[PDB]
Amino acid sequence: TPTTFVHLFEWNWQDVAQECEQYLGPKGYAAVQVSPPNEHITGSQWWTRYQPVSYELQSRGGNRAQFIDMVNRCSAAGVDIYVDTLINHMAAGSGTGTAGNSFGNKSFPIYSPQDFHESCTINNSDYGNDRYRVQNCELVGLADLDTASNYVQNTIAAYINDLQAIGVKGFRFNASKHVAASDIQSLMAKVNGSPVVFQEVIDQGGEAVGASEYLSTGLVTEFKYSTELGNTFRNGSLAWLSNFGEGWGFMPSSSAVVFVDNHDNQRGHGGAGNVITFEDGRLYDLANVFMLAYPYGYPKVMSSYDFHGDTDAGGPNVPVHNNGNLECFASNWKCEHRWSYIAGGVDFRNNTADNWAVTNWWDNTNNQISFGRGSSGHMAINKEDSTLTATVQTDMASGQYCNVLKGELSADAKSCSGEVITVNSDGTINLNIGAWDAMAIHKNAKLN
Ligand SMILES: C[C@H]1O[C@H](O[C@H]2[C@H](O)[C@@H](O)[C@@H](O[C@H]3[C@H](O)[C@@H](O)[C@H](O)O[C@@H]3CO)O[C@@H]2CO)[C@H](O)[C@@H](O)[C@@H]1N[C@H]1C=C(CO)[C@@H](O)[C@H](O)[C@H]1O
Ligand SMILES: [Ca+2]
Ligand SMILES: [Cl-]
Repeated sequence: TPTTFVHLFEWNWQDVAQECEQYLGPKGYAAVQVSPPNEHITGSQWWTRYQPVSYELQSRGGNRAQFIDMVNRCSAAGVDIYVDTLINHMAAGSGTGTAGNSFGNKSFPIYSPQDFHESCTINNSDYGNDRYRVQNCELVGLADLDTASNYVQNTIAAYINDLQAIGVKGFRFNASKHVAASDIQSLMAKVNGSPVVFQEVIDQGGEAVGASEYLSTGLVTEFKYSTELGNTFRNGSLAWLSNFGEGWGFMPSSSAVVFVDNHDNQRGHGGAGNVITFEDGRLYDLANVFMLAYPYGYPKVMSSYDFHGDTDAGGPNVPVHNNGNLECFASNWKCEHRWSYIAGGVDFRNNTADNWAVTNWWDNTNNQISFGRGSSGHMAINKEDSTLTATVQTDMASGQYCNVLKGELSADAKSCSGEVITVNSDGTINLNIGAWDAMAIHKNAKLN
């Protein structure tokens, strides 16, 4: 069962199409979030994608034909496409777009100055006490669309419906806290069918606008998850995670989209240094293992590029699939979705989807934890400086299983490529996990 999606940040359409066929489909990823495919301002910075000029599908990722090719190929491989949709604003200032269209003074190919709110600036203090300014003023000078206007709603809905017609299955509504939830309710009434929609709402608490206001229009990004997980893995105790989720004050599990990090917070935009990213190596593997094994929310794995400290920089000048070479793991594309522990965690989640409970939780009161998903699977993380050798109880059938974080079961089910884990006749496992390592086993990776 598909349970996890991935964000292939700044990947062009040809690269995404091949990745769906060679990796994502076979490994079981449910979908892919792509960078904004609509016309945007020229420039090499990654953020140019968030300044639209029109809704024509001509962007840094490729042209319309290439985009369509990608949706078809991915769809054939069993992988959905989620489009990052800009519903709050248009580009700032004046210039030219990726399809040749020029714009200026709040005048675009599809919008006139009267289709925007009167200009004003959102100040940092407005988030805590002025809901009106947060939703009607400009975010960093971006022209603010009059989202209450029937013309504007019809225009955005037509783009969304056009994308569904092509075959797109879902949408990420970017900068949603800056649009009144009621404006989104009206917009959705114009959208055909019921696609998967997740709204980017950054709410850490104490804001004039809350994430709970968006629960009725689709899923919502739970940013507290990313910050609390990072804070616990770096400065707290893993034993504290025994009741992670609604117990910590997060939104309902069935409404939340979660992640260890995202494209914004891994570079400072809306997230502090406690956020864990690819730069943290093994800490990142372990954080992902917990997230994928834990039954809270709909997770999305991050897929980045080494930005070399430059937070405005765009991606590598070389494709991922470069003439038979995979430009992964080095100083170009990081390809975290291909990392053994992460891919292994996705497999665990997919195979324990018939039991969403946390059973037999165990911890050493600090950084050693273990828990199961009933008879469907069991896992353990060791973040202490010495070997975890405790005997833990599971609800699994006795036998030998592959630690899917380090390998996989052969086609004939007679061998594993990584270490074997034994479940004794009484259901117990005598653990043997080194410092900063983990293990996960499930009922569909049992040796014959
Ligand atoms: C016009 C504006 O362009 C750039 O701003 C970027 C952000 O740096 C980038 O993070 C991204 O913003 C997203 C944000 O991270 C996310 O939380 C939110 O939900 O969605 C945002 C995208 O919609 O994209 C924007 C837009 O490209 C520059 O970094 C900014 O400096 C720049 N502001 C300029 C321009 C003007 C007016 O001409 C001044 O008012 C402004 O002070 C100046 O700095
Ligand atoms: Ca707005
Ligand atoms: Cl997000």
